[PDB]
Amino acid sequence: SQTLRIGYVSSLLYGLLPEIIYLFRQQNPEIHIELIECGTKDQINALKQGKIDLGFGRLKITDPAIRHIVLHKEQLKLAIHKHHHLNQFAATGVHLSQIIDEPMLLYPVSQKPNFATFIQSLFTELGLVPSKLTEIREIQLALGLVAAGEGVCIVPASAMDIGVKNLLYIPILDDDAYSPISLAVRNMDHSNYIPKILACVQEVFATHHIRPLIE
Amino acid sequence: QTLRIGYVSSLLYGLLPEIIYLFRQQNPEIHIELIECGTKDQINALKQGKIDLGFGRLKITDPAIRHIVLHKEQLKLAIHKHHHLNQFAATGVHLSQIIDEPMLLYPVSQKPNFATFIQSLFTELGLVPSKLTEIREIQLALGLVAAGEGVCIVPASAMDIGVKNLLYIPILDDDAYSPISLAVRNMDHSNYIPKILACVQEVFATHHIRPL
Ligand SMILES: O=C(O)/C=C\C=C/C(=O)O
Ligand SMILES: O=C(O)/C=C\C=C/C(=O)O
Repeated sequence: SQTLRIGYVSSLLYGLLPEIIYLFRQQNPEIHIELIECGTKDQINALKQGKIDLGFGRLKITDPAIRHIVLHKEQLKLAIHKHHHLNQFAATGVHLSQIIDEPMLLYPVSQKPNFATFIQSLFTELGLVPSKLTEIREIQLALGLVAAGEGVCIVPASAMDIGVKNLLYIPILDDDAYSPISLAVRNMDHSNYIPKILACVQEVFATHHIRPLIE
Repeated sequence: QTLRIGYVSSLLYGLLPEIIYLFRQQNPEIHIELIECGTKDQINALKQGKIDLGFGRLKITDPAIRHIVLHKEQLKLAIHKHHHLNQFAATGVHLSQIIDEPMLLYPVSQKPNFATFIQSLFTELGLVPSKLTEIREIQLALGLVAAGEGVCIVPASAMDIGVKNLLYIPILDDDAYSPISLAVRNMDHSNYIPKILACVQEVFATHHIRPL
């Protein structure tokens, strides 16, 4: 009997992660499981300290003690209210240099590096300096607020299915406009539950026909 | 004016944002701040003037606070799509029949909260659940359900929270509803109160009627 403790960023609950856990549970019934919400940075510390054994996240934080496997690179979308003047680019899509002056929401509020600093790093890379930014606690608030008419917000593709009403998700046409889904584990951790969970990720992935091999 | 509004996270998946968006269009001169805040914590925030309106799912009585029930919303049992209760997707189930199901409550917050509300529904019917687990908040509860860790009673609007591979079984008991109430300072007669209720109506009536 092993209690495997898994860290996750919230937006992954709307993708394939729950299936992967479900699959893992059915295949490994003796291994009990706990899920904890925490940012990618906090997972490094959680992992290092042994608070969690696996970390599913959105950022590659390089570190001696941490082995980091990129699972899938997911396109980014700009979330808007359905009446916002960027409607017209629903089909074609937008470059980030076209919305530098738009009131924008970043998320989450957390110890850096965040998904917030990930986006700001994308702006820097693309020579862009956003004039109107606001930080919001977590993703569902951000989207709620976009629906409430408080600006636009860059999110990953799988945020589309979240359930907040009256939104549109404009494609982002930039080359670097992708958010990597990754699994962080302890470099020294040689437990069998690591390759097992990786087997599940691949099994689910293959069923959904998104199957380049990981690693 | 700077109007400050308290809300619970699940409401963001329903009509509330439309209500805010509408109010914001009709009253452009009024600035708005939205703050996450449990229904219990709303009582104290109102008293302090920390917030002006509270949007919650419980009717916590208090001399200082007026509860305006906006909508009584049906509760549903969230289950994994292969869970043995999927037989009852059409017919629905009773709370007396799920007392022994591994159950997830939420959130983890100062009580009374939605967790104590759900617990009181069983207590009210003389039922005592054999396996309960408190979970931080709704998204995780449903994620866990899809992960195969149990069942979770949730309001109807939770159906649209797009956690994959779930079914939402009707709950047949008469008491099995969650009231969505507006909490305000008792004697507060600001004109944003009637205005916000007007916006609630307009959004409600648009959806009670439309779309085709
Ligand atoms: O995906 C989300 O919903 C939130 C945060 C993601 C990464 C981070 O904070 O490092
Ligand atoms: O609605 C939710 O998502 C959670 C809690 C609601 C009310 C409360 O805790 O008082």
